[PDB]
Amino acid sequence: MLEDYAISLEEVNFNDFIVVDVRELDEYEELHLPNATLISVNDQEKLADFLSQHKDKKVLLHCRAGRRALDAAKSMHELGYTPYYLEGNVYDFEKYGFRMVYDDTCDKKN
Repeated sequence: MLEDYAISLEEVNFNDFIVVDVRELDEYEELHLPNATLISVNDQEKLADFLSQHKDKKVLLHCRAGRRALDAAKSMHELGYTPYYLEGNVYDFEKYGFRMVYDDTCDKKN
């Protein structure tokens, strides 16, 4: 099913989808996309909640590599949802042209 939902970084348009950061708090804080919602790959109740708010939407679960993108998305497809997922290095988004917010744990000032 979701093999077709496997969006690559060299074809992606993060602006076109509602993005979800499927990793961890620390991972999200060190860097993330300005349209990425923090949910962990283990947060099935929180991920399914976000998808249950409206099932009719286009959401992209992006991962630092792409495996947690797949992991989280399969589990959701098994709960009767159909989210997409991004396989591509989180650090490479900026050089592919997609701006990113580094250090949002509080603010990047001292």
